[PDB]
Formats: sequence, C-alpha cells, structure tokens
Amino acid sequence: ESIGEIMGKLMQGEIGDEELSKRIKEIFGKRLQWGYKPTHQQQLAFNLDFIKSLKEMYELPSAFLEAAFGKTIKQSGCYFKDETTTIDEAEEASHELYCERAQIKDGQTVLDIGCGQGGLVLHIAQKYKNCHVTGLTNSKAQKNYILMQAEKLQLSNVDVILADVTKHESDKTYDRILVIETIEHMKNIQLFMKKLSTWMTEDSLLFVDHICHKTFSHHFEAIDEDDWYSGFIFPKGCVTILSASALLYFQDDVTILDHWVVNGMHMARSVDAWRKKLDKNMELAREILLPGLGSKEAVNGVITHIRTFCMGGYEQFSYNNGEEWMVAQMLFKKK
Amino acid sequence: ESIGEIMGKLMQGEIGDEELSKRIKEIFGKRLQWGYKPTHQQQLAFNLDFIKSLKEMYELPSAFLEAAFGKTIKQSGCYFKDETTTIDEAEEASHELYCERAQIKDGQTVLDIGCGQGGLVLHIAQKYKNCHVTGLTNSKAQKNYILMQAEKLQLSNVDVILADVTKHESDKTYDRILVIETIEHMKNIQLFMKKLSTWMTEDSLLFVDHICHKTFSHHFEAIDEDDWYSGFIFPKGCVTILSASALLYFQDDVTILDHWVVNGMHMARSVDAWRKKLDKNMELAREILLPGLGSKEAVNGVITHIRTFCMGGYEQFSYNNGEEWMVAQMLFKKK
Ligand SMILES: Nc1ncnc2c1ncn2[C@@H]1O[C@H](CSCC[C@H](N)C(=O)O)[C@@H](O)[C@H]1O
Ligand SMILES: Nc1ncnc2c1ncn2[C@@H]1O[C@H](CSCC[C@H](N)C(=O)O)[C@@H](O)[C@H]1O
Ligand SMILES: COc1cc2c(cc1O)cc1c3c(cc(O)c(OC)c32)CCN1C
Ligand SMILES: COc1cc2c(cc1O)cc1c3c(cc(O)c(OC)c32)CCN1C
Repeated sequence: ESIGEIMGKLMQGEIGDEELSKRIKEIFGKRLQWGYKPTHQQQLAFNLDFIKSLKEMYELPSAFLEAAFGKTIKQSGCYFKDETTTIDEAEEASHELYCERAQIKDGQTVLDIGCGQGGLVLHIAQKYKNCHVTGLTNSKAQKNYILMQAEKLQLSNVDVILADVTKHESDKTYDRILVIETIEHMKNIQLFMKKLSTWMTEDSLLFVDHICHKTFSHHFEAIDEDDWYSGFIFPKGCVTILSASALLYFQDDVTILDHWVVNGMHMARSVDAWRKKLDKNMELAREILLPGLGSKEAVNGVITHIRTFCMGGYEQFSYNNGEEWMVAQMLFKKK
Repeated sequence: ESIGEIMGKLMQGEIGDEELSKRIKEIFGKRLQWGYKPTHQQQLAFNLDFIKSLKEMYELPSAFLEAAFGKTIKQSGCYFKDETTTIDEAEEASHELYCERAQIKDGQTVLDIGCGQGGLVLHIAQKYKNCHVTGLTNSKAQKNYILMQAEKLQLSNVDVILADVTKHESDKTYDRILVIETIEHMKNIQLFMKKLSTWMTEDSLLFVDHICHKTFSHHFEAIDEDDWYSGFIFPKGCVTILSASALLYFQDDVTILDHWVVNGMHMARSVDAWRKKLDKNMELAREILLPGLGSKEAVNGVITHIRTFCMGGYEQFSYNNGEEWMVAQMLFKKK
C-alpha cells in the first residue's frame, strides 16, 4: 500500500482511531531504532555528527483556535498535576512553571520570543504589574490578538514586536528572555543563541523550553518511504527535535546554569485535550473555517491535518510512559 | 561480617580471586542502583544537584613501577585494538589517539597537566621534533624520571614544571593543553577550567580525558557500611568520577568543540595487563620495595593495595561489557 492510498483513506475519515494510532506509533518506533546506538561511544559519535551538521546550516481564525486549544491558546506542552486537570488549568500551571524556573521577578523587562497567541506574555504582565513584557512574533494576526487581549484585561505593560526574529536588529536589552517551543523552528541555532546574547546584559537570564528526545536529535521528516505521517504534518523540512542535551553544545555565547526535562505524558495530555476539544466542537469548527477556506473539502483537509497532528503527538510523547520524547528546559546567563 | 574481618582476610591473601572479584562487582552494582533514576526528569535533577555541589567546593621506586606498568609507565586507560595487543602497544595506541583528537601538529607548544611518568610528553616530543613539550607534575620523582628519559632518548624539546597545578601562576600560554586522567583529582573544577583558559590564546585547544560513568557522577567513596573497597583504594575523599557529560556544564571559560567516549573494556584490559604483569614479577617487586618500606609486611600491604585496585578496576570498567564506567574525552577552545 502506497502513501497515496493511506493518505486517501485518512482524508476520507476511513481510518479508525485505533488503526491510526497504531500506524503512527510504528513510525515513531522506527525513529527510535534509527536513533539509539549499541554503545555510548557510538551514541556520542551519532549525536556529535548531528550537532556538527547544525553548525554548518494562510492563518487560522482566532475563533477556530479558541474552539480547539485552551483558554489562552497555548501552543506548547502544558503541565498536568492530576488526571482531571483541565487544559485551562494545565496552561496556567505551565506558565507558573516557566515563571519559577526563569526566575521572573516584579520589575524586570521580559522578552518572549515567538510568543504565539501571547498566553505567557499576558500571564507575566498580569502577575507582575511592574514588569514590562514584550512579545515577539512574525504573525500580524497574533500581534493583533495579544494587543486586543491586553486591552480587555486592562494591562498597560505589554508591547508586541512584529518581526522575523532571525532578521530583527535592536540595541534593546532585557532582564529575561524566554523561548517556549520556538527553537525547534530555528534554522540556524548557533546564530540564534548569539543574537539572543546581544539582547542580554550581565544580569540577564535566558530560559529555553523545547520538545526533545531524551537521547538523540533528529529532523522531523520521513524515516523512510513508508512514512506518510512526518511530511503530512510538516510538508517542509522546518522542524528539528533536539536531544535533551543538544543545547549544552551551544554555549559559545551563553553559559548554562540549570537544566530540566518534563516527562512526555504532560505533552501527551496536552495534545489529547486539544484533540478531544476539537472533536467536541467539530460542527462549530467547520462552520468557522468555511468562509476563509471556500469549501467543506478544504475545511475537512485543515481539520484532518490538525486532528492527526494531535493523534500522532499523543503516540510520540506517550511512548514508553513519556520517557522517549519529552520537553527539555535550560536556564542560561550571558558569557 | 565486618569491614575489619574482610580487610584482615584480604591482607592475608585468604580471599581467592573469584570471591574478590564477586565482592567488588557487588559493590559497583550497588553504585549503579544509587545512580540510575526511574525517569529522565529525575536523572537530570540528580545530575544537576551533583554539578551544583561541585560549584560550591611516600613514592614508589621507578623500578617497581617499571615492573608493574607498561614501558612508559602510563597510568591511565590505554587502547587495545586486538585481544593480543600488549600493554606496551596499547600505551602507544592511546598516545596516538590523544594526538589525533587533540589535533597535535609539529611546531606547537604543548602542556601536559599532571603528566605522571611523562609517556605522552615523550611521545609527542619524539614524534614532533619542532614541538616544545612541557609536562607539569607535583612530584619531584616524576620530574626527575622524565628528564632522565628525555636525556636517554636524545630529546631536546622537553621541559618539566614541578608545581601543584592549583597553585601554579604563569603568564605563559600554550597552543595545546592536555589533561589525561588528572581532572578526577581536582577539588575545584570550575576554578581549574578557568585557570587553564588563562594559559590559552584564541588559537589554542584543550583536550581532557577522564574516567567517567556514562549516565551519572559520583565521588569515589563508600556506598554504605558494607563497602570495604572504596575507602581502601582511596582512603581520602580525593577522587570524583564525573558523568560522561558533566564537563558540558563547565563552559564558563572554554567552549566545547568535540566529545567522545571510549568503551570501558579498554580500561578493563589496561588494569588486567597491570595486574598480570605485577603477578608475573611478584618476587622481583617484593625485592624492590623491601628497602624503602622496611618489612615484608609493609611490602605485602602496598602490593595488596595495588593488586586490589586492578582487580576492582577490572570489575568496574568491564561491567556490562564496558557500557557503565568508561573514559570520556572532550576538546575545547577558549571562550
Ligand atoms: N523566525 C521567527 N520569528 C518569529 N516568530 C517565529 C519565527 N519562527 C517561528 N516563529 C513562531 O514561534 C512560535 C512557536 S509555537 C509556540 C508559541 C508560544 N511560545 C506558546 O508557547 O504557545 C510560532 O508562533 C511560530 O510561528
Ligand atoms: N594538584 C596537582 N598538581 C599537579 N599534578 C597533580 C595534581 N593532583 C594530581 N596530580 C597528578 O595527576 C596525575 C593523574 S594520573 C595520570 C598521569 C598521566 N597523565 C598518565 O596518563 O599516565 C598523577 O600523577 C597525580 O599525582
Ligand atoms: C506536539 O509536537 C509538535 C507540536 C507543534 C510543533 C512541533 C511538534 O513536534 C510546531 C507547530 C505547532 C503549532 C501548535 C501546536 O499546538 C503545536 O503543538 C505543541 C505545535 C503551530 C505551528 N508550529 C509552531
Ligand atoms: C582504574 O580506576 C582509577 C584508576 C586510577 C585513579 C582512579 C580510578 O578510578 C587515580 C590514581 C591512579 C594511579 C595509577 C593508575 O594506573 C591508576 O589507574 C588508571 C589510577 C596513581 C595515583 N592516582 C592518580
């Protein structure tokens, strides 16, 4: 059976969830076989080859996002204390975790790089009224959404920079720089970390959170010709999954102070919550999307893409009870 | 059975090798249980706690050493291509490995920190006649031994600094700094790496080789009250076994370029060769030591200490076919 065949059935909703999960799990299983080496000697050779290679290198309506994601439309792994923790509670808990680990204090200047729909920006601005908080995003729609929310919440300490971070030039420095699930999209990491360091003083801290594998790094791309999934989710070679330790080798310009991971079940529960919420609001979602997309068929295509992303993410992050793919966090100071 | 009881039998040669190996293997097994955590989250918490803690902190006659060790009296893990590779061949192969990985080139100034009996110093000086090679050791006997060997080998490009490296002050810089199995003895690693960086220019490289565990760090000390071994081998708290990645968190002053490990079977074969050679030359060894030690009993004590070190090292490094304790190597440049 070809890719086209599987893709055809998928788009027609003719693959049941059980089979879909099974198929995607197997694709990730093959990635694990690709990434694990028989000896630590070989593991490090493999990992260093990857690190060396790095050193050489339409928008959805907000009503739809509100129908699929949690309250602040967080698009990153959340943190679930309990089995019954809601996605809204999990977003808040993860915002609080970042504030704790990045050592946020009232009065600081804070920059959130690739801030998305600005959940973290709004959380810090509300919690710490004397902080000034800047979000940076390359999306005009996201900028507009954040500014509207800040206005509704009576927050006067928020601004948003609309920029491609890789092109942004500024002399401005910040007490705290946060990068939540943006670094996976960065084509040139050494240059990225260097740029960030120029926006820090000797008193600043940099906090990065990124999806990872605990042992090895990989580009998010087809493992072989039987992998219909990877390229469906990201039709471009634009996402890298760093190992949990990969950024330790990018200390040219910043110096590590602390290092954590969060078990993958938290991310698994995040994507599960999104999937279930989308499913609950399926009819509403289809109504919202129809104007901007033009046909029920294009609508179905967008929904299938997002739903499959969640189904696949579930298998990826829940693999071996969260002990394969997970979330890495690091705290750095400037050199 | 108490420590005293086991120690008594050991000193009397009443513990057979099979039982001795079994006992020491069990001690290391308990260390593995202590060091491995159930989740990567917990593993990193454990490892970072260790790294944070670090950031707060009679000579044997040469004739005896010649009778127990290989030709250049290398006192570090060697490299064995084949089952029949001799200790002399393995010393040379490991010297060549260091030259390759540290990117030694003719004409460079080279500093070997804690150079021991100077095998590496003499190897580089002979292979690269336009290099100047300096060994640094805190032992006057080692300095004297190296200078004698340099004279016998018609080497004119060797000097030796007699110094405690932690106290040595100099404005001199070197193209290459090598640290082979010395860092395990360094009480203040952050300060050590900082000092090394002051002896480098922008063109220099620093190569470190250290005994490690692939996953976690530990002080070499009694795991519990049943551990007679650890404190027998090092009666002081003076040896730390860093994890294979521990030095990645010490890039305040230097920046990593490359990272390897060498499987533990090489070290296992090294200590095995020493043990077998000592055993072969047992009578001669006892004759050599008697003058300086004063009695057959003191002689037996020194021999038992060294032989047990080799027997225990065998169990440590061969554990799980070399995939627990092993040798880590890193290459760095100056910040
Ligand atoms: N070059 C670039 N400049 C700015 N933002 C970018 C970027 N490349 C990607 N991004 C944005 O980075 C974000 C990563 S998704 C995470 C969003 C937010 N930090 C959250 O946790 O919810 C996306 O919004 C993506 O579009
Ligand atoms: N503070 C210090 N200053 C200088 N040398 C030291 C030192 N602490 C330990 N050493 C020496 O460092 C050496 C580590 S043993 C390894 C010796 C040599 N590099 C080899 O590979 O054979 C020992 O000689 C030890 O006595
Ligand atoms: C679950 O695994 C991944 C998830 C995401 C990703 C890469 C992943 O591996 C990058 C995507 C993305 C988005 C929203 C979102 O909610 C996401 O889930 C966290 C992701 C929006 C677009 N870009 C940033
Ligand atoms: C095998 O495991 C270890 C070995 C050694 C060590 C710590 C170890 O864990 C430190 C000792 C030491 C010595 C000679 C020698 O040949 C050694 O074997 C490599 C060691 C001399 C004294 N100091 C440096």
